[PDB]
Amino acid sequence: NLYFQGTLRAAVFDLDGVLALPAVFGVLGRTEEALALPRGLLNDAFQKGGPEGATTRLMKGEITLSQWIPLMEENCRKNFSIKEIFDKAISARKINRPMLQAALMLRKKGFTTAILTNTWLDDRLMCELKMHFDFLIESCQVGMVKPEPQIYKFLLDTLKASPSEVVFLDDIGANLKPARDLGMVTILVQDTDTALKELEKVTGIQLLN
Ligand SMILES: O=C(O)c1cccc(-c2nc(-c3ccc(Cl)c(Cl)c3)c(-c3ccccc3)o2)c1
Ligand SMILES: [Mg+2]
Repeated sequence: NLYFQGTLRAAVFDLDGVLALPAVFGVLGRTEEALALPRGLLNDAFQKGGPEGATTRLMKGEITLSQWIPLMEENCRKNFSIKEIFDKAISARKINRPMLQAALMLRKKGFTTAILTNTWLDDRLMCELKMHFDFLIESCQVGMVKPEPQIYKFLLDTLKASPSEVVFLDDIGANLKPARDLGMVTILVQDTDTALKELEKVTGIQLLN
């Protein structure tokens, strides 16, 4: 193909909500329910400030987990423990086995695979995943966060791939928008079985049955 490579050759997976469960937003919704807080209250506090908010600064590696905790508690006030809510949920994270198996099968079939995720520095599971993927890109290690355009350029430069050769799976639609704009294939992971059927369709690799 002189001009354009439309056959997929790389598969990029988000971590929380895709390769590992649960994602934080569900965590917070179920916490609102359990504590009888107004719905969306914790998820609003979590995202307060947008690109300048405490959570983006944590994902970018600008601040550490210990610095973030009292900022999140302040956002909540703007008697539960943020430290406990997050430590309990993070301790209970589990690999999404059907998703991991699909990633391994794509790699066996010659795909370059990568993890691209927003994550945090804990100043107080990844080793396993690392050996089974070609690349691991963590927001707080590179100093960039999804959905900033930059980190998608970094991903493509790391893969040495054009956007049309890449399929990207994420639980968050905002994170797929820049990839879809660049011409990547995108899959929104709301339910793992539907996402795998869609991944089978676009790659032509059997992943189900
Ligand atoms: O989907 C995204 O792009 C996204 C964006 C911003 C934050 C996060 C985010 N996820 C987590 C997270 C992942 C798994 C678990 Cl089980 C939990 Cl409890 C949290 C934390 C996070 C934020 C502050 C402290 C620790 C983690 O931050 C994820
Ligand atoms: Mg996610």
